[PDB]
Amino acid sequence: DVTTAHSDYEIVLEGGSSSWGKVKARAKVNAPPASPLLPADCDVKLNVKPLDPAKGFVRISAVFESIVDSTKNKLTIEADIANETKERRISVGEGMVSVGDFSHTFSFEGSVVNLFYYRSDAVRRNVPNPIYMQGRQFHDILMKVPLDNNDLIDTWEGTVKAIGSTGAFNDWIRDFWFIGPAFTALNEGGQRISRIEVNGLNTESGPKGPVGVSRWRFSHGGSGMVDSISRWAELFPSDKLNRPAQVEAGFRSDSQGIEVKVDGEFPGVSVDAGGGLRRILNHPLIPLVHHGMVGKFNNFNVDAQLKVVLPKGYKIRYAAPQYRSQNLEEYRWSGGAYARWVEHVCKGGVGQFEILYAQ
Amino acid sequence: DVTTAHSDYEIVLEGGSSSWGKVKARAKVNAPPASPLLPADCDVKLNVKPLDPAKGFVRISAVFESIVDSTKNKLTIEADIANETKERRISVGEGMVSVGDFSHTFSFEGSVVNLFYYRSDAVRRNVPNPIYMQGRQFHDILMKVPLDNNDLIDTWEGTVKAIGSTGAFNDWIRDFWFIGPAFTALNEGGQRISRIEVNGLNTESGPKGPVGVSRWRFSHGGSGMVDSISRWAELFPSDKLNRPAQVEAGFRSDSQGIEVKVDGEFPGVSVDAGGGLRRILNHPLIPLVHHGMVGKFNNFNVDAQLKVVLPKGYKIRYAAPQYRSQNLEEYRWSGGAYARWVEHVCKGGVGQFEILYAQ
Amino acid sequence: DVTTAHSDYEIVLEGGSSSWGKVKARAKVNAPPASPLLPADCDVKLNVKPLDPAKGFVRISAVFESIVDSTKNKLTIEADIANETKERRISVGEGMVSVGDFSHTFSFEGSVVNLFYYRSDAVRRNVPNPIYMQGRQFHDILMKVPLDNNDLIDTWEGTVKAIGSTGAFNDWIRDFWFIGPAFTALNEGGQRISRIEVNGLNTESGPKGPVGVSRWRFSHGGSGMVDSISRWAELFPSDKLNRPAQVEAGFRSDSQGIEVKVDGEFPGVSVDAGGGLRRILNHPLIPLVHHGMVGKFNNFNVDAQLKVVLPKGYKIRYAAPQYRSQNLEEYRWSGGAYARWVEHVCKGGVGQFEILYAQ
Ligand code: BCL
Ligand code: BCL
Ligand code: BCL
Ligand code: BCL
Ligand code: BCL
Ligand code: BCL
Ligand SMILES: [Mg+2]
Repeated sequence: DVTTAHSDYEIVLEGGSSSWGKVKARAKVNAPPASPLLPADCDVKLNVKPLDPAKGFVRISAVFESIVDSTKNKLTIEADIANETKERRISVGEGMVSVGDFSHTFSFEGSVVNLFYYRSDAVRRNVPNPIYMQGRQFHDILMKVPLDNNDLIDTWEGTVKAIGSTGAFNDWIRDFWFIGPAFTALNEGGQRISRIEVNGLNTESGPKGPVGVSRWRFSHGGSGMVDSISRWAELFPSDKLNRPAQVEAGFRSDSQGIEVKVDGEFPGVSVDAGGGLRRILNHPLIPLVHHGMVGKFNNFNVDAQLKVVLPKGYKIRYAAPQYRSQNLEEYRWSGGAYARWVEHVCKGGVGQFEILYAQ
Repeated sequence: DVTTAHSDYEIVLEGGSSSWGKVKARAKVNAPPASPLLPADCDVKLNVKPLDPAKGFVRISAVFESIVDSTKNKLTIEADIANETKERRISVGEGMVSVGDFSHTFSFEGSVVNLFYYRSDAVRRNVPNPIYMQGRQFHDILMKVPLDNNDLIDTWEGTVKAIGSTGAFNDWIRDFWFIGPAFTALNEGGQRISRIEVNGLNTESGPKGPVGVSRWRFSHGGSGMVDSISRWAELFPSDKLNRPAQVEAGFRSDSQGIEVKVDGEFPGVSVDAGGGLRRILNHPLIPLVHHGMVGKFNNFNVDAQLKVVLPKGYKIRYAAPQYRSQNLEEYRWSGGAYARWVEHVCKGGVGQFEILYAQ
Repeated sequence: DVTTAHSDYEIVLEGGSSSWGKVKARAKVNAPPASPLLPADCDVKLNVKPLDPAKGFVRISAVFESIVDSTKNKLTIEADIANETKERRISVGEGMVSVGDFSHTFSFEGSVVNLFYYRSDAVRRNVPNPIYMQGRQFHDILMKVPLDNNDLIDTWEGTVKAIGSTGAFNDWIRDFWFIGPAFTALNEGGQRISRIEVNGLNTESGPKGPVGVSRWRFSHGGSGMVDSISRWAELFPSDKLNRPAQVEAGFRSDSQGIEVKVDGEFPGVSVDAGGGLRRILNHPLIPLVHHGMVGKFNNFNVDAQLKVVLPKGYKIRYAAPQYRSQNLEEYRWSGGAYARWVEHVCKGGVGQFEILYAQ
């Protein structure tokens, strides 16, 4: 037996200053996942449609479905979201969660204010492609859940009794919130979750059955690698959504290994690089930092290939690890310095791999 | 030179709902330990006897002996311990420490209260084999040490003067307490040690010589992987100790490598799995998480084998990584997906490897 | 393609209880750095001269020059520094920073008080070569920067407005201060940076242009591996600087790999070991702990050799990983247990490799 990682990644780019792209991925490794419960199979579906361009609103949906050991899980969430200002963004929404025989629903309203610690022009003009951006991000959340199970009233009253009876509740809550190795992953990425504030508890804010209502804030700090904070605008290109976008991702896994597929189509794949050039967006760092926590437990060979198809007439002007071949606007990366880049990022490395291209 | 890990693990299971088992292990790797002082040789002996079944009391002993670089160390501790309630457990005890020419003794009384943050029945019934359990655990400690060296009065007065003269003492103490990489290992496992409280300092609580007396509390939180908090009941099967149990473990190590042997016999090895099945208990996560911090520094081949001997007539119904062979109730795991599991766990992975069996 | 690490390290030792030595290193690996911006090329120059032996003063200089992606960076700092007491040390100094079209200058005065949490004699006498030393270190800093750009007045007023307007400023500042993975590296090494105090803000403390003036303190704790705290005296051998010392180090790097050279000459290389023996100083732990965070992302072979040249007549009495050869006072380590030690330390291991020698 030998442990090999087989992957194929594909990127097909829309033309113009359309930043749109199709992304496809297939991956196979015969190594165990680091889930203490297995088998672990999961499918995710994300869609997003322009709702009101002019007020900036987008309607986004997410369906998470999985089976763990044997337990069937489901979570959906659909929400309306828009930029109010450069740092203030707002949301109203709804969803449901389910695990085996249990389900509940929920609705919410939420604001999020993203603040960079500094905004120097001596930085702006001297660093062409900046990466690290330190900042802190402020969530303000109104959420409601119908209390229609009796598990829900039990957890409600357990919590209501926990608050007010403890006082280190907005501190210790993080122990519960960031379950398992999620806790550890906070510091791995230079991420800090502040203590919460509870600004109220209401019963019953909804005429149907009893409804449990939470008014709470938290804050999260990042030292620079946290894409949520560092890449606040970019990660939400409402402005480029001229039509509905979508991604389907899935994995199957067990003691024998991991299989994953990805298919999607969405803006943000390429960005203006300055100077008539464009690039594939900078690799977000959290995916690589957090997968790093699992990627080092078995030695593997890399059988990996990337294909990039540029729009018609476009040429690559520069590529970090260089490509192996080209055939009109199709470029392919395989072995050599690219296989070493793939080994590197799978294990936690964030070494830059850059592709700039122009007509 | 090539770096190989040679190991053999053996598990012989007592019948019935006896959860008792014999555990044996031998391990060899020709890679250096990550101790900044070497050679590093250590032997540990643990025993435990039923003292008063009816009041739940157990008498447990531990002897740690080591030699580091050249320094001879010894620590023993024997204590009486029992479950008072489901979360409150109590202890009274004594021991000694020694390093070269230095020794001191000590006696103690201690309570520990283990609290889960939540207890939902929607979880209980829908997840057959749950792993992550978030909680917090409260130590309340009366300890006494005879001040019979003058190193002991020096450390006493140094400490007495440190307290009261500092005020961030119950915070900074963690810097001293979790020496070296032990500090780091706290966050690795989703573990938090809260600040201490000091509830008094007494002289001299003992008629013989002067006696230094500390009344202090601390708290520790875990996000789910902390077996101490997550597996509170299980890790202390007083109820299954119908006779004295024991474990002898040892390692020899240096710049040339690591050798380890383990022999023991104790309850808790198998558990009822529900449905007439039993399993080997879930792998505790802290051993794997903390050994992970050292297991990634040299590449190695795996020459590893597990033998499980079931009681007479019992069959394995399921095994994660499957076994290679069987001969009556002896099952053996070697190479393939098992060697990959062993590589994985030695390096920090916690991928589930499950064995369920029944008559 | 195969990934190999090629290195050569050389140590030439001055005789007597001169602790002086020449250190040379060359390293090559064809693996990518974990910098999200590449190419990344950097040169560093450190010098140090006795200024006033009798008052213990040393004059030290540092020049950091780099190019990242395409951005040209420079930082120099020269300072006068001396031991006042065993734990209090003082500094006065100056420098400049520059990035592209931007530069500023600065002058400073600073004290640093290094405190060990404990000083037991039962430790001192029983552990011949102690490593872990827990402690905390207190910086007290007066710094001034001419406000001669308008980027500098902009950052000044932005900061002045940030202080006083926020209140969790001396907490959140760490998010900004420890940019990127630097934050994470704090906990990796058992290192804690406390909140700051701001003891004043002054304008304009300098007759020329406007001058921004900061009076601030911070504290840092280490659990034992932090060489700054654990090896406070040793890391600053002012007493052994009978002449000017120096080190030139440099690396070139990109998607293709990493190249590094080092040349220097300075005291502190060997230490009295007790018993007529001397050793190469204990490996500092932070270099190895922090490089560990990058060293595990690509598999590699080791083609490494260490040469040690002892002074004339000196013999090695003991070496951890043993040497392969000797020719008069030249000793060479290659392959076997040494290549495994090199793999180990490059990946984060701190396993002791010891060399003791005497006449
Ligand atoms: C995830 C890392 C950050 C974070 C990320 C930020 C960011 C960034 C945003 C929010 C915003 C939201 N966050 Mg938040 N926030 C986090 C912590 C949480 C927690 C929690 C209990 O821990 C809560 C309650 C909230 C909830 C809030 C809401 C008030 C708000 C809208 C959520 C939503 O519409 O769902 C989203 C629906 C999903 C479940 C999809 C999630 C999948 C994401 C993570 C992956 C994106 C896929 C991308 C790579 C592919 C795009 C293609 C698709 C076709 C679109 N956040 C952590 C600390 N938060 C949004 C906002 O500003 O609204 C005001 C927003 O832009
Ligand atoms: C280790 C991880 C947790 C923790 C684990 C918990 C748990 C769980 C328990 C205690 C309990 C105790 N803890 Mg505690 N507690 C920790 C921190 C410490 C520290 C410290 C200075 O940091 C202190 C003072 C205390 C001390 C206290 C005592 C008041 C009490 C009884 C100790 C004892 O009898 O020794 C024990 C004797 C030894 C030295 C043996 C230790 C070896 C252990 C760790 C390995 C078990 C071996 C097992 C795999 C094999 C079993 C076979 C044998 C034949 C039995 N804990 C950390 C944070 N603590 C017990 C209690 O509740 O009493 C009231 C208890 O069940
Ligand atoms: C680096 C890890 C520690 C730390 C290390 C300690 C130690 C130890 C010392 C100081 C001291 C100083 N620290 Mg400090 N301190 C740190 C955080 C910082 C920060 C910050 C903004 O984070 C600040 C403002 C300060 C600044 C201060 C100054 C007040 C003071 C003198 C600095 C100096 O002359 O530069 C130094 C010039 C350079 C830029 C060179 C730096 C390169 C170093 C790190 C490598 C040494 C090379 C060695 C291996 C080779 C020697 C050969 C040469 C020929 C000499 N420290 C962190 C937490 N600090 C000194 C003091 O006590 O003065 C009162 C001192 O001895
Ligand atoms: C509340 C969640 C936020 C969200 C938070 C984030 C965060 C965080 C990130 C992005 C990132 C991206 N987002 Mg966004 N962003 C939002 C939704 C917007 C909308 C929109 C108009 O609604 C669009 C089109 C996009 C699209 C963009 C892309 C520019 C970028 C993905 C680059 C890529 O090649 O992915 C490649 C596609 C894949 C390889 C993965 C596809 C797999 C699917 C399943 C994603 C699942 C994520 C998984 C880890 C689950 C986390 C969910 C939680 C558990 C709930 N975002 C919503 C509002 N987005 C990433 C980025 O690079 O930004 C700089 C990034 O880190
Ligand atoms: C105060 C310490 C606690 C203790 C705390 C813990 C903790 C924590 C754990 C256990 C675990 C176990 N404990 Mg207990 N538990 C206590 C004592 C009880 C008693 C008893 C009746 O006295 C018994 C019989 C057991 C036995 C049980 C087993 C169910 C389980 C081991 C499974 C195994 O296959 O190990 C296999 C045997 C080995 C592979 C190792 C044998 C090696 C010896 C030397 C153990 C040394 C540990 C080492 C890391 C040193 C730490 C000591 C500190 C530095 C002081 N415990 C005492 C009261 N126990 C583990 C578990 O899986 O629980 C879910 C676990 O994490
Ligand atoms: C303010 C900074 C401090 C400094 C802080 C430290 C720290 C911290 C350490 C040392 C270490 C050393 N210091 Mg000192 N020390 C100071 C300056 C003194 C002076 C002096 C008389 O001025 C001298 C001669 C020395 C020399 C000594 C040596 C005993 C020892 C290096 C052993 C070695 O073989 O290196 C081998 C040489 C190399 C392999 C590396 C040479 C490369 C150059 C470029 C160093 C760059 C470091 C790099 C990581 C950049 C960090 C700088 C910041 C970003 C600003 N120090 C100043 C006052 N020094 C190390 C040690 O082992 O101590 C126990 C150590 O960890
Ligand atoms: Mg880590």
